[PDB]
Amino acid sequence: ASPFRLASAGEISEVQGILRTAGLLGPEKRIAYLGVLDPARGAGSEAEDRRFRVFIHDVSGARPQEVTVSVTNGTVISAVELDTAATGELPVLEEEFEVVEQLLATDERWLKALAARNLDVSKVRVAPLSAGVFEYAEERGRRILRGLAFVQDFPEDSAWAHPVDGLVAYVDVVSKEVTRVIDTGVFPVPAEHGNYTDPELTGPLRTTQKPISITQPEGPSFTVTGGNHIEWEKWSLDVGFDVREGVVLHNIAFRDGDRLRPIINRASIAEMVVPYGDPSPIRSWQNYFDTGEYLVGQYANSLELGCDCLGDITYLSPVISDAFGNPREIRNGICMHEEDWGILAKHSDLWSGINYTRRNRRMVISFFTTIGNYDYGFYWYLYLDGTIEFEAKATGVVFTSAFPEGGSDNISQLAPGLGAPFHQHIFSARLDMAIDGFTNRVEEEDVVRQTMGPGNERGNAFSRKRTVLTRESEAVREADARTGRTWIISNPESKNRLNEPVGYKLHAHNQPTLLADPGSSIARRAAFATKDLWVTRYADDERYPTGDFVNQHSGGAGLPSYIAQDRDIDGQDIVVWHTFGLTHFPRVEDWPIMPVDTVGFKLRPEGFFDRSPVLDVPAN
Amino acid sequence: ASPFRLASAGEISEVQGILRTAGLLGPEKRIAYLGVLDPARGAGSEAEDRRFRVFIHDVSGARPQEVTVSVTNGTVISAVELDTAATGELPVLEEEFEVVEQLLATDERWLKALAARNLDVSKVRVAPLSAGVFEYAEERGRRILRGLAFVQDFPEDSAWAHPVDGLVAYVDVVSKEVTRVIDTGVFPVPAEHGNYTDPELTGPLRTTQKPISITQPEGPSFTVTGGNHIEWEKWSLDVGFDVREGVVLHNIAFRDGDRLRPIINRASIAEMVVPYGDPSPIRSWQNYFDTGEYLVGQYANSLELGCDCLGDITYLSPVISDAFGNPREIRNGICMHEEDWGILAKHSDLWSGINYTRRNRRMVISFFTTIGNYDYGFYWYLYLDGTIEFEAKATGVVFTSAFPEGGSDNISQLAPGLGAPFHQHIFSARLDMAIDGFTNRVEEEDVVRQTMGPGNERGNAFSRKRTVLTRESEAVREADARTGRTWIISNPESKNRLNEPVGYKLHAHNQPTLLADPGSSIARRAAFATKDLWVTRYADDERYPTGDFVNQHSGGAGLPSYIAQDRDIDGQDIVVWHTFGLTHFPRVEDWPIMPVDTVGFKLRPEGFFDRSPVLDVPAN
Ligand SMILES: [Cu+2]
Ligand SMILES: [Cu+2]
Repeated sequence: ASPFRLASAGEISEVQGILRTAGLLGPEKRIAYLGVLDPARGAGSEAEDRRFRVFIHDVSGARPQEVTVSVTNGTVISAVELDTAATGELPVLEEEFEVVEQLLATDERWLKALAARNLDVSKVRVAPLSAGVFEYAEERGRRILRGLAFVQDFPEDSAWAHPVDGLVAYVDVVSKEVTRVIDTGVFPVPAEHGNYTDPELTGPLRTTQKPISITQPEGPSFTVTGGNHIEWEKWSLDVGFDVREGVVLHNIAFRDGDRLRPIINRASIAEMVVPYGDPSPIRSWQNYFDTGEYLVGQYANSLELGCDCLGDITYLSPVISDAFGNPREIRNGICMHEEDWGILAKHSDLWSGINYTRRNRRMVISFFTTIGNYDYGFYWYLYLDGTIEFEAKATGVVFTSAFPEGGSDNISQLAPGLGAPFHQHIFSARLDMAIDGFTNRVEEEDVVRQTMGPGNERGNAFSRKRTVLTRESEAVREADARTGRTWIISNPESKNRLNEPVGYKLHAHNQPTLLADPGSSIARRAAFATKDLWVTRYADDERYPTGDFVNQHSGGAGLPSYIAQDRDIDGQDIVVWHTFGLTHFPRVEDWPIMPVDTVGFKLRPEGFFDRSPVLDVPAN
Repeated sequence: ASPFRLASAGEISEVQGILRTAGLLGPEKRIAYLGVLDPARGAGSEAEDRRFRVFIHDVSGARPQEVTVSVTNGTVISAVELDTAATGELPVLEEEFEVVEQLLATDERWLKALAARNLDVSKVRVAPLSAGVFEYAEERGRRILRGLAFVQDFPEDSAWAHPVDGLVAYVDVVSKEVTRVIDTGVFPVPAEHGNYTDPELTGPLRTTQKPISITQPEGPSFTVTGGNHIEWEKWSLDVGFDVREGVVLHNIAFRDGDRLRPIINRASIAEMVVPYGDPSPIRSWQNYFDTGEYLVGQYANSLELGCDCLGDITYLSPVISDAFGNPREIRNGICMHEEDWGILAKHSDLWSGINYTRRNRRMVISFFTTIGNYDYGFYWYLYLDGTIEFEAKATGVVFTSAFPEGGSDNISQLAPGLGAPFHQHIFSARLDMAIDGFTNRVEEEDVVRQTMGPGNERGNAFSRKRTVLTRESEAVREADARTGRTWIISNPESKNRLNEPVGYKLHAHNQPTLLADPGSSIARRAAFATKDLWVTRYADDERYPTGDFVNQHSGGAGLPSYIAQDRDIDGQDIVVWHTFGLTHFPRVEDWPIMPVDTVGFKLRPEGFFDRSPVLDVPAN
């Protein structure tokens, strides 16, 4: 009867019934977000209260509502009218994707622009892109999408190969009006196709790959109980799923002898931003918060055995709500399997004659999502030795433009006339820490160079230093690869047998953070992305680094607002927010469909155990 | 009849015969190094000349010799007497390992030191450590090893758990004399054992791991011809083995349509340094060049199926020479296999309805070596998409000391009284580039931030810049993770279909480089380790970043000497030397045997192909 179980179809159907009976879900209403709430701190209240948070959009133009319901008692707990001109718009609705294209196909400004290019309107696909906040005063308080156009020569053609440059339009999707059509000039529409299943492009398929067969003759080493509770090789955790964040990990704990030791209370990718670095007015507004604006969980793929997931695979099929409150299953949306991971430890000793070798393994929990041209894999790994790792795998088709004549400093050429603007993919991991319990602190650890001198006569010594972050106002930290900078999360009140506080070390990849000018709109709205590491004091309502309503919010919400409270974080219930990402200068090899690139982070124990935790691993 | 084939037993036996007949391999002589020479530039000389380089040590104290022989003609090509006080000593001989311990067991200064500690001399193991170059004038021109002591309570005990601190001795191994015994004071010998196969330490072994079965029902997708030539998924290369460097990769090329395109002429780990950061006089001299001083190839493990290498494995068994010129096979010393590597590319398109997924694969070529307490895995990976990656896996037992009372800034405590000095493991990859041929150049590529202003009104733009390295004097480069700095090796004379030079991008991990003071002995001898990237003009005799004779060389040889020639490298036959390593602050979890930690680098194509090279990969 776990309070962390996945939402079921019945629960979502009950939410729909509660909302209807209360007068909050009539025919003009649409569910823009629905998700279970985590239990409050202190689950000592016997019998859970399963509560759901709902964002309700109104297609007639009335103010949207934030609603909290209790499925256990069948009641609405609170319902607030939202002022979107102040606190932001609701997430983009799937049913609004196609509205941008159909409104434009009857606008005389759009039709004139296509006529000048000799384009047939029935072939022109329009991408529904989030709008952000810029200089247009008339957009404040309106639900706006912007559209960029692509030509599809036939229904199975890859539109991405034929961008229509110099053209962009703004659309009010509630009142169904085209507010602006901007035409800066005619660019040739790149003519080459990018159809990666066309034999004339692929050539004959290779016949040289022989099968790799991965099987587990006795089944997998993990167990799944209660729908979503996993036990594997001393690890214990609950796999949750949220329509906004996707896969969420709860209650990550490690069985050290007879005691179950907490490590991480909740782990998630709480935000995602893709800023574009092309100064053209056609695209200079382009930034997508795939998590906060589009909800990456609702676009999760059904993963196919032997193709997306290879081996002995256990699936979860999470349930989300559609825009009317009906339950919708994402079949095979989450893959879980263990896999071989090479040598764990090895030594051949000259003096004792003992030869020792052990294999490593990792548990894999993953899902894939597709938002327009992009596809992202999210991978959580648990290792035998206590290491936790996250990996994002980026692929799909690159977003394209024309490639200007005479060149560009902000676009690379993929094909004759075909460009791909420079951009970043930046992630925010939110790690609600519980190292051996909830009294935690973070230290920044730097390598220390020492000078040749007395007490260091041969000039060989080096050391390290640790700086405790004591208040939120000093807990906004930058990477420093040169000094080997890492961060340790420790529990000052739980000691290992050497009398040191137990800890975990965060190892970052030290990739560049947000490159946009600090005075830009995106730097205000994506402030979390300007620094590598933030630490806050836990609070129930501080869930996203960008705030609750990212769509068309003017900036400053989320982490900078939280940090300003300057709360005590030295030995407290704390949350670590780690920013990491990829800076993408597209290459020719990324076209017409791009090979996976990856980024991530990991946490390794740092005096958490009293000795290696994998001494009891057998030889096999 | 490849000139790059592995040396055979017959060839080594013929070298021994040639050397004997010439009067160069009498009973007082020992082969300290023997290896095949690569062909000269321009193999248009029909019928190869298989030539071998040999370092001949003389145990009676005569000057050592460097000898080059031609096995094809049965002749000595050149023989030079070496002046070791000028150009360095020969590599450590395996038969000199045990000499340090036996000389000390009859030295009255050593015996007195053990008596004060109540240690039984028959239980005291002495590690034969390379000496380096410091203040001791009497060592110039002498072959010296230094010894640190460990107690072995019984023949199967792990001596590493019982370091004898405060004691060190220097030994002349040719004249068999103890030159110095230094006793700075008594430390308790840590008492806890570190026996990781002892049930009282491991507890009962886990019964929860079920088997993972990896098989290839039709065999592997690669072919091996001529002993060591590999073809796999458009890749082509020769796997070489050198007693000093270990696994060497030759002639890495990629089949792009009908043409075979060179990428890398020769790839190797050309040096390895492990500097210790403990200022105690007992250990402040401690630096090991495992490659240059000990020769990591001669310590390669025989790798066991299902334990070290899992799957459908093809083995190579390289042949090296022992100290008398007899051939010695390292059975199953090299593992090669392919393995599954997750998603290669994936896209689900909203407009075309096409769902596309492809798997990735990598070819693995690896060996493991053991030098005293350390064990290192060297892993080369070839990927379907043109990526080449190297990974070093570090494990074994950490080098120990006493942990001082009152603490230390340069040692961490692993166990009551047991310390592990801080240290680094730093590698030098030597990449003789041949991107589409031999006319290559290197550019340093940095991310460029742009200011909000005219032509960037929304402050979103960012760019990149590339700086060509034109002469060796400007080709000593530092990492800069903050600006995303990478290096591109291109061929200015070979263009892709977009009229840009073809290239490969080097992605570093940006870990710290050598931390020792720049005035130290180790900074002079390991100068390559002070910078991340060096580029030289190819020359036949510039093989190692530290020079040919690293043992007891005073400093400056190798890369700093090469660089000083200030040769033209803009569109020339060039060599890239990349420094990368791990900075190791040992943790409790590293004891009593440490879980693998890793470091490496990779190279990805950068406009080398005209589109993605994996369009022809099938679905499976
Ligand atoms: Cu990208
Ligand atoms: Cu180490």
